[PDB]
Amino acid sequence: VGSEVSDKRTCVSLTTQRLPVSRIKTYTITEGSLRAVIFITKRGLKVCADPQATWVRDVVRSMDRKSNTRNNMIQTKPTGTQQSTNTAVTLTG
Repeated sequence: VGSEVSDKRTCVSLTTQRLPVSRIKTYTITEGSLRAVIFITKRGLKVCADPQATWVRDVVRSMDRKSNTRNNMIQTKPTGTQQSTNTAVTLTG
């Protein structure tokens, strides 16, 4: 009827809704216990699906092209640190 988490982050079930890539924007596939394919739509609705589906793998292939130059064709440059060394050796005598 009404309450919190009406959409959630991940999704609800696994597939069950073959959405057209045209209706999808970007996708996210995990390797962890999740190991699920997340499909994000231009509407902001993200759903998960099993990568065991060929139709999914097929759509995933396109999805890349759909969000080839939009998904995140960038990689910020974080900071690190630095290092150095010294020596000391003079002729003998």
